[PDB]
Amino acid sequence: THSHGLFKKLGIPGPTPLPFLGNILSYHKGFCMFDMECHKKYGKVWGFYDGQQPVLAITDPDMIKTVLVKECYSVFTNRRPFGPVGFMKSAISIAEDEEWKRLRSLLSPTFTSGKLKEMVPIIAQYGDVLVRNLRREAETGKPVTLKDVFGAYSMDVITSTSFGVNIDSLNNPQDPFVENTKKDPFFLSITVFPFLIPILEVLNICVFPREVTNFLRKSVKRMKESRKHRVDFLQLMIDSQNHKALSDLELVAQSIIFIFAGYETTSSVLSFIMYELATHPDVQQKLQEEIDAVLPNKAPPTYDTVLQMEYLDMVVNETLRLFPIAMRLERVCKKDVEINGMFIPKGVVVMIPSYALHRDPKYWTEPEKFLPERFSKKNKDNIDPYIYTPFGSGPRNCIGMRFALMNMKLALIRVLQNFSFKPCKETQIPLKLSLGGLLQPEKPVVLKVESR
Amino acid sequence: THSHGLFKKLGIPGPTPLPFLGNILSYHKGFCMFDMECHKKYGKVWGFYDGQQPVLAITDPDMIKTVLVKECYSVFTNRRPFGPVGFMKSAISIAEDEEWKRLRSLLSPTFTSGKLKEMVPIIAQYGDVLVRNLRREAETGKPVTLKDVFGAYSMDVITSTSFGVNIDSLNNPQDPFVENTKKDPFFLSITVFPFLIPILEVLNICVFPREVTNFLRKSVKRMKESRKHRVDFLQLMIDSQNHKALSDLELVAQSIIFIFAGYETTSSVLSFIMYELATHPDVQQKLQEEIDAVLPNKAPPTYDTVLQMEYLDMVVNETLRLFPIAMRLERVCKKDVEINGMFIPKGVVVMIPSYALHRDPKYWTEPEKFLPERFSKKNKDNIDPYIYTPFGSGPRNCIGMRFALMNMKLALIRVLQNFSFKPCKETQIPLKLSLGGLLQPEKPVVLKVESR
Ligand code: HEM
Ligand code: HEM
Repeated sequence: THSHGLFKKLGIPGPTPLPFLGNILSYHKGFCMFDMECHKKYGKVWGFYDGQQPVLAITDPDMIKTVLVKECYSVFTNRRPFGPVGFMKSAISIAEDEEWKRLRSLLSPTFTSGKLKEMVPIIAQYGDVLVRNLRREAETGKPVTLKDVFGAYSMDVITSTSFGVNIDSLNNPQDPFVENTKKDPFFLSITVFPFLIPILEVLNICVFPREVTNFLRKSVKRMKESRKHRVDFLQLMIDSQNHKALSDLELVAQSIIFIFAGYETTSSVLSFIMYELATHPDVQQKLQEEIDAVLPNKAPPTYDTVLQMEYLDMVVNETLRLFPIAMRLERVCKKDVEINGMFIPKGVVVMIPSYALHRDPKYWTEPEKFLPERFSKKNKDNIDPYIYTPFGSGPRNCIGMRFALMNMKLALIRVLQNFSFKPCKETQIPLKLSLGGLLQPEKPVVLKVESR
Repeated sequence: THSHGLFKKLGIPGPTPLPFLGNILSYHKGFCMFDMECHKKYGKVWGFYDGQQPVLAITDPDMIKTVLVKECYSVFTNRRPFGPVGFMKSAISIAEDEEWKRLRSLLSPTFTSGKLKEMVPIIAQYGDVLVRNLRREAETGKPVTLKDVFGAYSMDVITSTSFGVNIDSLNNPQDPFVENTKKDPFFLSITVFPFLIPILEVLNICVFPREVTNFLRKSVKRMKESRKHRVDFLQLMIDSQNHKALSDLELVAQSIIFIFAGYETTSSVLSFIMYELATHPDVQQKLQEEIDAVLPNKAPPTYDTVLQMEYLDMVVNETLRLFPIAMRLERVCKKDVEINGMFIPKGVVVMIPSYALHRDPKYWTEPEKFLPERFSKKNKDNIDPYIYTPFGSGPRNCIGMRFALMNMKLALIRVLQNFSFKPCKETQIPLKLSLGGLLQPEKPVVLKVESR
């Protein structure tokens, strides 16, 4: 109990921490359940301890605005340091202070709307590939695992948009990439034993499978040498090094982040969306009518076409409210500060419980209900942008927010143009969330697929 | 050999490091001998590795000026982090960045000439006490250990000027203070195992004898409560908390630093000075003549009197050239920079080899000779202030430089007013330096003392 007396010294409520462990035993219900219990019990501000690390949760939109936007460069610049990282410390989502600001500025032009519209014809090709794989498992006439067909699509999209490697992941069990790209009782121990991280670093024990990273460092340098080109993420970073220019090892670190970003997140949300569309056939029918109205006759989706669909944007936003895959937003307090009326000491991790704020009765009518009409152009104005934060906010929000929304909507249009999705006897209704550290279904979502 | 390829990648020469160990095996001759060998062999700039930590040594006065003075606040602000520190991280000599700048500004008024002249009558009382203890061991008629009588004087001076505790350390074997204040195969292991420092911190293993610190935290709070006052270091810090105000635990951290500063450093240099005066009776006679001229008839020394003696200042400066007790000046490179023509990467410890620069034939005639006339008002102008740095330089130099010079000279005047010092059969001539990490004699200095 070295630092376990900080929150009661500041008059901040919270759960009573145990020695060494802190409040990590309260994670037996999960990250999200623990935050909703504390928010319902302690109010707008409370504190807890991840081992010996003090964490302060805030729910006031003005205070959230000050942390994420106002005092981002001055006070709340970085996220919590995590376990044996290794060379991936040069990744943008992990880098800190000026090292991050240099990487953020070197990668911001990559995600502009100009580069994004140039990627529409690429990620539309795999939308047709996704329809092909779905047409097979539909005539199979038995429940289909969504995270597999969506995971393949998300893997095909991210490898083509970042390396130009066009594969059929579901039908090619092992093109090298597919396998290497296809690749807790340890993070909990790291949280209770944070002093062991320097030991794992000097032992080169990288959490990343060290038996994979080298495969990309040579694959990238092969593509560097071998390079009618081109519109992939690698090229936009190759043309950038032509602040201070990037490094070749820094180049590989950002490539790995975009994959874990463009894979698990895209496929998970797409699975949550299709679960809600299957469990609400009225919403699925209305969405298919808007798709057929904007794209008559199964016309191919375009950049300007995707942005025109309002109900599609309403369906995506509502699923992200129920399932914000990040769960929490976190910032480290770099110095003794005093924001919006309260004093924040140095070293405290300021956390925004995004999952709990998205299901708070103070801001949402029937929080557990899936109601896309919350985000209609009539009701969207009564939604605080610092309560609904699926992509974060401020200078360090999701840099691939526009790419994620465009990639998911392009798949949703091509999928719903040809198929309807019904629950199966195997479908878990209602959907239970994973008890662990990730925001994923307890049971993988399986649904019945029928051709239109 | 993780980072052992940095200096050859930058084209910087230096000794070839061994895996894990680096160049620490070359310390078998000592810090100072290793620096003089590298300076004679590699030139003005070289690099080595303390384990895995890269260290770059510089000898150019313009480059030294840029590190210590010009880019102090921007680039070179802190010193190397060292081993399990504990609560003493709040000490000024250990604090970093704004935490140090707040402590440096809160302790700068303590060492002004106004506070220093107010301490002359206090540390002159123990000058008479030092004459008394010397008069006994002189009539003993046998060699006298200088570091004991000087250590007692230095201990009596620092406890009275920082807590008002007036004791006779040599004749009181244990007033609590004396003992508690009287209080490597481990620093070497920490250098090779720097990842174990977080382990020693969570185990509360403080290198400082944890069985002593608590004695001061309650002694200070006793003096806080019990307090015709007063001119001690504690009061100047008590009146300061009446930036952001100091803390009571921060108060104890600075108190421990001033003791280790005002004890071992004052007594060691005083012993080096009396060794040179004994081995050079001509210098000792000329110094006694200047003392008797400025202070006729064994008159008591005053503040204005000490500053008038030029040859005394020449004797002190020349001994500090031969024996700069700090040995090295060190600064951590906070960011990628490019000083005076060369690029310095982030994380590199920039080191100024003070001992090697003080004995360099490029700037000193007969470097091994003790010649006080180097600092006469005629020859003092040809001495580069960034080659002769016994107290460092810049915004983070020795904050107690004026106190150290005044305290040592006050003892030298009262000692030389009554006694002359001759070598004994036990006196080590010439004096060998300690083979370890400290700058102290190999054998404790013993001399024959005779009353005038
Ligand atoms: C449904 C999909 C996604 C969601 C909901 C999402 C959400 C988020 C959130 C909440 C953050 C943290 C924001 C903050 O802390 O304020 C974040 C960070 C980030 N995201 Fe995403 N993301 C998604 C997909 C992607 C994709 C596809 C990419 C890249 C291709 C990406 C790249 C990043 C990066 C690089 C960061 C860190 C930015 C930085 O540290 O400067 N994300 N994302
Ligand atoms: C012969 C006696 C002394 C010598 C030769 C000496 C020398 C030095 C040197 C070389 C430094 C490092 C400067 C740098 O890195 O640029 C230093 C730092 C320091 N010294 Fe001394 N010193 C002596 C006595 C004292 C005394 C008596 C005190 C206090 C009563 C003291 C307090 C300090 C402090 C606090 C620092 C660190 C300053 C900071 O980090 O801001 N020293 N000293």
